[PDB]
Amino acid sequence: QIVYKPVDLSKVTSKCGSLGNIHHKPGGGQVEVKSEKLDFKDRVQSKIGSLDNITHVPGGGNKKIETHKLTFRE
Amino acid sequence: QIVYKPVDLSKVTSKCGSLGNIHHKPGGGQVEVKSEKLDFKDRVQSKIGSLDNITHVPGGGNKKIETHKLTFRE
Amino acid sequence: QIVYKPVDLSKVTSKCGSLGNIHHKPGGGQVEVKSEKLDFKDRVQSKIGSLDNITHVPGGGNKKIETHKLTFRE
Amino acid sequence: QIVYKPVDLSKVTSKCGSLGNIHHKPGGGQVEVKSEKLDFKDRVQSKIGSLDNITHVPGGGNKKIETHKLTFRE
Amino acid sequence: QIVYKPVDLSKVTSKCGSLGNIHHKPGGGQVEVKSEKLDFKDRVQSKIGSLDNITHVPGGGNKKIETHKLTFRE
Amino acid sequence: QIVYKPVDLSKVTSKCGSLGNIHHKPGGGQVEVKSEKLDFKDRVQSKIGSLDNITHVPGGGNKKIETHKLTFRE
Repeated sequence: QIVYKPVDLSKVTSKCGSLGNIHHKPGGGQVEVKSEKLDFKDRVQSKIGSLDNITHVPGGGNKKIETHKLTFRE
Repeated sequence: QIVYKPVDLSKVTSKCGSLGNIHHKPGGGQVEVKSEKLDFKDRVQSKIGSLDNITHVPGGGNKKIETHKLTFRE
Repeated sequence: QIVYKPVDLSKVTSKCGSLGNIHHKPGGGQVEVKSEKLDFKDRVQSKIGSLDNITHVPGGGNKKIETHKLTFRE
Repeated sequence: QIVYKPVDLSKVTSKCGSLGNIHHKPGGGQVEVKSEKLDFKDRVQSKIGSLDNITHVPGGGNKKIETHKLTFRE
Repeated sequence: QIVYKPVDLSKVTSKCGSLGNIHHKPGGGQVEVKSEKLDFKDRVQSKIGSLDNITHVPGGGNKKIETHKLTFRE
Repeated sequence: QIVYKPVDLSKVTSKCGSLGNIHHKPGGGQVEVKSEKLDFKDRVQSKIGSLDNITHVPGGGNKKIETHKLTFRE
């Protein structure tokens, strides 16, 4: 006889009274990338020559990440 | 006999009273990328030569990610 | 006997009282990408030479992602 | 007797065998000017809040600036 | 008797065999000017809040600036 | 008797075999100017809050600046 029975009552929470004056003012920039040959093979994630500006202001940014297994000889 | 019964009553939650004055003002930029040959093979994610501006302001940005398995060889 | 019966009553939720004054003002930009030959094969995602502006302001951006398996000799 | 007789045989000259490969690539920009009240009076030259790009490529840009007076009790 | 007779036989000159490969690539930028009340009066030259890019490539940029007076009380 | 008779045989010159590979690549920047009240009066030259890029490549940049006077009280 085999049993898998985790029991979860968990809480992942936030309370913000007001999320206010966020100012993002990037002053430009210069990016130069040089290469000859690019090979990418199998599951590569690649980012070349970028001038990216991100403002990310979630009213709550909460992550719950879980993984569960019951495995017989994987 | 085999049993799989994870039990979940969990909460991933937010409360924001007001989400307000987000200003995003990128000042331009310059990007120059050089190459000759690109090969990409199998599951590649690729980003070359970019000037991307993102504003992301969700009233709640909460993420729950789960994975469950009951496996006899994989 | 084999049984798979995970039980989920879980909540992924938000409340934002007001979602307000988002200002996005990109100041232009310059992007120059050079290459000669591109090969892309099997499940590739590619983004080459871009000047992209995204405003994303969901009143709730909550994400729940699940995967389940009951697997016999994959 | 009064005699004003200046003599000019002078030369202001150039040769360029060729005037060639000139690249101007401004990467954008952001300008913000704030004020309430403007009182420009008498012979004012003014520029406010500008993002100007000039390419100026004269095959000869030679300047002679000259000025003569014969003046009795100005 | 008064005799004003300056004599000019002078030269202001150039030779360039070629005037070639010139790149101007400004990477953007951010300018913020704040004020309340501006009172420019009498012969003012003014520039406020500028992001200006100039390329100036004359095949000859030779300047002669001259000035003559014969004055009996200014 | 008065005799004003300067004589000028002068030369201001240049020779360049070629005027070649010139790169100007400003990497952006940030300028913030704050003030309340501005009172420019009489012959002012003024610059406030500037992010200016100049490339200046004259095939010859030669200046002659001259001044002649015969004056009975200026």
